[PDB]
Amino acid sequence: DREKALELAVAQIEKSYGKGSVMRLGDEARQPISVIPTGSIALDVALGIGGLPRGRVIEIYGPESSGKTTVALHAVANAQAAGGVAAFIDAEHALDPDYAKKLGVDTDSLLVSQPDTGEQALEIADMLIRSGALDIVVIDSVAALVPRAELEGEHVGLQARLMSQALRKMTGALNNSGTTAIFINQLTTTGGKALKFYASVRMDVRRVETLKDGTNAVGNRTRVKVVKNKCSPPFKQAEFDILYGKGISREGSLIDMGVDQGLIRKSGAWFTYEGEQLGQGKENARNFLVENADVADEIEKKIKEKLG
Repeated sequence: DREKALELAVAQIEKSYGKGSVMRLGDEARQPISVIPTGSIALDVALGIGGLPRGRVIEIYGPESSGKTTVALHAVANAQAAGGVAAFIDAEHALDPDYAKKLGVDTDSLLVSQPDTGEQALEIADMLIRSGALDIVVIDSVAALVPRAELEGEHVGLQARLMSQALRKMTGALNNSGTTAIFINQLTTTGGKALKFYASVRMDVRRVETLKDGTNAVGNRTRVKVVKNKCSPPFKQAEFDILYGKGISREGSLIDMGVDQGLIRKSGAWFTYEGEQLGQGKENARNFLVENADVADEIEKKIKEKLG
């Protein structure tokens, strides 16, 4: 009786409001056709559907130099890598393309708009989404989008009304086109509370601690926290390594989820995969896996097989 009334109830909530309106936190996720891998299996896993969804607004947010921008450029890198077309609306004026190319972005064929207002930024994105040619669009950033009025001189609050209007319209078209939009935001105090509710995924990117290679300390350890997720149970979280100049370590992530899933064995500062030995201490095993793509792809597919 109690279950049937609950499963019935829950089923009607989905009928009238859609997919992830209600979920238990332990539930398995659905499994979409295609998603955009994040660049880290950990964050792919934490997201529950093995990557960022499509036809969705996505908010990545954190403080100055947290990594978010990198996380976003890997979404672009992967979207393109599968022959997708990308776009980048830029209000910050801080994109380093040399760094982008190192993560794997195809800057040469990356669409860039550097608009002159918030009105323009969004209307261009809106116009570009309806072409149905783009897979992903990034908008750096929500803070920098300053409304026409404010730029001309002519009471505040007009930015939040802008973000709200724009999203309502844009939210429709995204689900039709199968495009993904990423808004990068900083820390309606930073723009609009609207993004918070239109977003189907919201990631909280922070910097946990600085990595060090003994002397000459490279990279930072990042921690995304998936505070909202309509495509899968939320409040999951992932840590990974962003290395200066290289970005997210795909290999370093495979090791961590490796040992975690019991596929890899830490004997004693010694990393073992399935009889053979990978290296001595993470930075070796990582630098081994990067030299050997064959063993890297295998580990990835096995962890995925083992989950989704």
